[PDB]
Amino acid sequence: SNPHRWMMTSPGAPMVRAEFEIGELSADQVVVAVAGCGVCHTDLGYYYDSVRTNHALPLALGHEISGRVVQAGANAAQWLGRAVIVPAVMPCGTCELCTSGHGTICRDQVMPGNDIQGGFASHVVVPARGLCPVDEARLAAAGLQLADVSVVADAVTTPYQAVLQAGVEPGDVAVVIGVGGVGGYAVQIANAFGASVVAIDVDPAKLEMMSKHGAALTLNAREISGRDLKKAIEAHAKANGLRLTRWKIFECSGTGAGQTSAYGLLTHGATLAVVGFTMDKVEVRLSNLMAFHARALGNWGCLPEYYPAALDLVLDKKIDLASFIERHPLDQIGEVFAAAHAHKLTRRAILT
Amino acid sequence: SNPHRWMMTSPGAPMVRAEFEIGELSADQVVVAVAGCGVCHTDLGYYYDSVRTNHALPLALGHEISGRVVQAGANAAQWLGRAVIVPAVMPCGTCELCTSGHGTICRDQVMPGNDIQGGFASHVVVPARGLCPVDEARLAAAGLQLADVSVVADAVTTPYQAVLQAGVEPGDVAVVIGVGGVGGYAVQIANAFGASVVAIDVDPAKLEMMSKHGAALTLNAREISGRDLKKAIEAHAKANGLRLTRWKIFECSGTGAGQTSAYGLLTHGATLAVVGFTMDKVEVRLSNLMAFHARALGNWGCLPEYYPAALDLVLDKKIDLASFIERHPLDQIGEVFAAAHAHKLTRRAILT
Ligand SMILES: NC(=O)c1ccc[n+]([C@@H]2O[C@H](COP(=O)([O-])OP(=O)(O)OC[C@H]3O[C@@H](n4cnc5c(N)ncnc54)[C@H](O)[C@@H]3O)[C@@H](O)[C@H]2O)c1
Ligand SMILES: NC(=O)c1ccc[n+]([C@@H]2O[C@H](COP(=O)([O-])OP(=O)(O)OC[C@H]3O[C@@H](n4cnc5c(N)ncnc54)[C@H](O)[C@@H]3O)[C@@H](O)[C@H]2O)c1
Ligand SMILES: [Zn+2]
Ligand SMILES: [Zn+2]
Ligand SMILES: [Zn+2]
Ligand SMILES: [Zn+2]
Repeated sequence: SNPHRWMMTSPGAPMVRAEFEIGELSADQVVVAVAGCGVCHTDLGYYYDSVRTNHALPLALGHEISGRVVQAGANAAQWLGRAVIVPAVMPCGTCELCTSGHGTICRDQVMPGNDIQGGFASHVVVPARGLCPVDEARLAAAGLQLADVSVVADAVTTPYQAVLQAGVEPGDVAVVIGVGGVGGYAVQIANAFGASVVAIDVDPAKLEMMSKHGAALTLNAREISGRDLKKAIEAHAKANGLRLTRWKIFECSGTGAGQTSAYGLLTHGATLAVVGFTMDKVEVRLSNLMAFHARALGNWGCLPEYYPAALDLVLDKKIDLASFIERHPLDQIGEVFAAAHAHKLTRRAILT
Repeated sequence: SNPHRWMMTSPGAPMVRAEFEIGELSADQVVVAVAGCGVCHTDLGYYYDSVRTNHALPLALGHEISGRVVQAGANAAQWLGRAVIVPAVMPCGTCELCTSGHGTICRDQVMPGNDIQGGFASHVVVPARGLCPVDEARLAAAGLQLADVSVVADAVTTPYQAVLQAGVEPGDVAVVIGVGGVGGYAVQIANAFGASVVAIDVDPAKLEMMSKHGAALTLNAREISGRDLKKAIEAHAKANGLRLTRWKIFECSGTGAGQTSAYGLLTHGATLAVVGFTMDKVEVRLSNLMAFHARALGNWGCLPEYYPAALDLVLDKKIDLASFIERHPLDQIGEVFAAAHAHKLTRRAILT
C-alpha cells in the first residue's frame, strides 16, 4: 500500500527496495502506476559498465514504461485514469528547437531512469507532455496486457523514427544490420511499410526468428563477406523484381563492423539510417554519398508525436510484440539484469 | 560559314577543328548557337587525366553552355530565337526515378561533352527538354553578356542543389570547406539564402576574394587546426547571435583532408553536404550522426528544373559571376586548357 522503487545505489551493488511518498505535483506532472517497464542495454550500460546517469545516485532505472495516470498536477487532470505509454525521452515541447521540428535535440529533454527516477517502481512521476494514450479495447482485441506495450517506448519507437525518416515505400529493398532489440523491430516496421527486408546478424537464432517476422532474406555476417553481400542483395532484388536503387539500410548493431558493412551497401539514391552507437571510428569513401546521390541519416530516439502510430502497428497486428516480450515480477530485477548481462534471455524482459 | 567543333581525338593530343553538317532534327531537338562554354575540372579530367567519356572519341568536350536556339525539330518551334542555358546533365523526365524526384540518378541522363558532342563548338544539338530560358532585358540590366551565364550550368547549379537540399535558412551558420570553383558559389548561395558563411581554404587569395562575396569569416586550414577550428566557429556564432545547432557544412574541396575537417564540424541537427569527390577513404565516428541527430547529404549535379532559380540569383545580383569569369576566343581552346592545368588561371574560362 506504499509506492516503492528499486534503485541503483552504485554500479554492480544490489538494487535497494525504497518506499517513498509522492509530494505536491507541479502543473504539468502526473504519477503513472507502472503496469510494466522494459529492460534495455542502456539500463545494463548504467549498471554493469558504469555509464554516468544525469541524476545522481541512488536512481531507479527504466525508461520503457507503460501504466495508468492515477494522479495529476493542475494542468494535467485530463490524463486521470487514461492508460499511457511514457516516452523514453520527452522534449520541452515549448522551446524554438521543439517548436521548429527539432525536438530530438531539445536542450531540456527528460529521460525517466536517467534524468529523473525511472519505471522499475510501482509508481513514477513524469511530465504529461507527449504521453501516448492506449486504447484498452483495441489492446485487449490484439490479445495484449497494458504491461506488454511498455517496450513500444525506445525499442519500437526508435527504429520507427529511423524508418519514417528513411521514407521506406513499397518495392524497396531494406537491409537491417544487427537484428536484435531495436534491429528486430526495424525489420518488422520496414516490412510493414512495404519493403522486402534482408536481415543481417552474427547470431543464426535471431536470423531464424526474423524469418517468421518480416525478413524475406537472412545472411550471417560471419559467413558472407562485403563483396559477396552486395552480390547476394542485388540477386535478391533482381530475382523478386525489387528496386536496384533507393535501398533503405538500417545500421542497428552499434559496432564498427556493422557500420562498415552497411556503408558498403550504399547504391544510387540509398538512405543509410545510423541508429546504433559506437565510439569506434570507421574507414569509408565519404564521397560515395555524392557519387550515388545518397544520404546517411542519424536518429536520436523518437519524437513523442510518432508514439501513437508505432502503437497502432502493434494494435493492428502489422507487427508482433508477444513473441519478443516476457513479463517478470519487478522483485526479480536482480536475477533479470544478471540473466540479460549473461545473454541468457531471448525475449525482452518487462518488470511488473 | 560551316558549323565546327574542337574535338578531343586522344588524351593529351592536339584539339582538332572539325566542321560538320546539322541534319534533319528529331521532334524534340534544337541547335543552340553557342555564346559561351565554360572550362571545368571535369573537362581537364577527360583530357589530361585520361578519364573515359561515354561517347567514343573523337569528342567535343564542354557541358557549361549558353547560347541561342537557331533551329528546332517539329515539336520545339517555340524555342527559336530564345537565349538559353543548356543543363550540364539532362534526365529522361519519363522514368520512375525522374518521375519520383530522383532525376539526378536517372540511368538515361545525357551530358553534353561526355554522352553527346559538347559546347566547345559554334553549334551543339541538344534536347529542348530542360532548356533554361534567359531574360536578355534582365541579363543586360545585370551588366552581363549571354556568354557569361554559360557557367551557371554545373558551377552555380551544383552548389545550388547542395544548398537547397541542406535547407539553409536565416539564423544558420554555414561552413564551406574548399572555396574554389563550386565552393565559391556555395559561399555566395548559402549567404543569399540567409546564412552567416564561414569560408575555409588553403589558398589565402580565394579567402581574401570570398570576404568581398558573402564570407562573413575566413579561416586558413593550414594555420588553424581541427580542435581550434570548432572553437573559432562556435566563437563566430556566439558573438553574432547565430544558431549553435543545425550548422550547414558544405565539403567542396574533393580532398580527404577537407572531408575529415567538415565531418569534425558536425553538431546537434547539422547537415553535412558532400559535394566534392575523392577516391581517398577517411576515418570518422559514423555514430556522431545518431548522437547529434545529424545527416550527410550527397549531391550529383542538379535537376534542370532548378536552373531558372540559380540564374535568377545572378540576374538579381544576389550573387556575382563577373568577378569569377573570363571570356576567351574558342580558337584558344589549346592555350586555355594548358593554362588551367598549370593552375595559371584565377577566373573560370569561358570559350566563345
Ligand atoms: N538511436 C537511438 O536513439 C538508440 C536507442 C536505443 C538503441 N540504440 C543503440 O542501438 C545499438 C543496439 O541496440 P539494441 O539494444 O537493439 O542491441 P542488441 O545487443 O539487442 O542488438 C545488437 C545486435 O547486433 C548484432 N551484431 C553485432 N555485431 C554485428 C555485426 N558485425 N554485424 C551484424 N550484426 C551484428 C548482435 O548479434 C545483436 O543481435 C546500441 O549501439 C544502442 O546504444 C540507439
Ligand atoms: N557534386 C557534383 O555534382 C560535382 C560537380 C562539380 C564538381 N564536383 C567536385 O567538386 C570538387 C571541387 O571542384 P572545384 O572545381 O570547385 O575545384 P577547385 O580546385 O576549383 O576547388 C577546390 C578547393 O579546395 C581547396 N582545398 C584543397 N584542399 C583543402 C583542404 N584540405 N581544406 C580546405 N580547402 C582545401 C583548394 O584550395 C580549392 O580552393 C571536386 O572533387 C569535383 O570533382 C562535383
Ligand atoms: Zn531502452
Ligand atoms: Zn524543447
Ligand atoms: Zn562543369
Ligand atoms: Zn530517366
